Amino acid sequence: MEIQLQQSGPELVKPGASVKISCKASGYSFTDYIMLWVKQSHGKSLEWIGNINPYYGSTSYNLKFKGKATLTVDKSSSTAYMQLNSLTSEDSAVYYCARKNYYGSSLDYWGQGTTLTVSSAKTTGSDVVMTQTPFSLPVSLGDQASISCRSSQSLVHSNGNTYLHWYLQKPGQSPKLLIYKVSNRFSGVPDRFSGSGSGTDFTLKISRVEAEDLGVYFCSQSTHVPYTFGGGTKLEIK
Ligand SMILES: CO[C@H]1O[C@H](CO)[C@@H](O)[C@H](O)[C@@H]1O
Ligand SMILES: [Mg+2]
Ligand SMILES: [Mg+2]
Ligand SMILES: [Mg+2]
Ligand SMILES: [Mg+2]
Repeated sequence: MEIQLQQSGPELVKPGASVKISCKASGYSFTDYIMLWVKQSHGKSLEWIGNINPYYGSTSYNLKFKGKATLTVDKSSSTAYMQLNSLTSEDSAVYYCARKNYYGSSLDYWGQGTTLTVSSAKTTGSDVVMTQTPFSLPVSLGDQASISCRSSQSLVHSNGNTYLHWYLQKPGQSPKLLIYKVSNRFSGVPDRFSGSGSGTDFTLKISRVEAEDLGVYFCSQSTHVPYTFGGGTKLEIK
């Protein structure tokens, strides 16, 4: 128990059917942290589905998923749920659940993810934009990487803090928090990583790229609602 979010297993369902993915929490006070859900279609970026306050059962969705996904919580068990209705081939993705803290309003803990396959086969406006540049970054190891992230609006908050974070997602893995609030390294994150920038400009730099660092980097803003993610920047070797 060190903060674990264990989601239910793979799903193969029939179109028009419903599924109900689960996220069992442990290692922390379930009721003291907001649970947020994310959708990631193959090769696509992260889509905020919506979040729930396990404490009240209060929710807020991404206009896009409202009426489609239903978030619930079972306090007596520290398990949060997301139900999907009228399933479509388009809902075939990998869904994640993640805890969002308050001090940095970043997603510090993610579940392993739940792959959903919708099929009849029986075996397998005003939202803030985040633009990541470049799309892909080929390097030779020991090389220095420098990724940039730009938002359509300033990300400074009334409190004087800027909620821009960097997540890293290694192949087949769940994304993970690297840097929160522009330049703070998350726990266990090496010093070769270092964020910077202000208002609308932000850059992630990796002085020395290493095999453990390859994967896709996502910046995300949360000083505005909804929460948005950059398209992602893939770091791979030549
Ligand atoms: C939910 O509490 C958070 O509200 C907004 C996001 O909605 C954040 O930017 C702010 O810093 C607070 O930590
Ligand atoms: Mg709503
Ligand atoms: Mg509202
Ligand atoms: Mg503060
Ligand atoms: Mg204030």
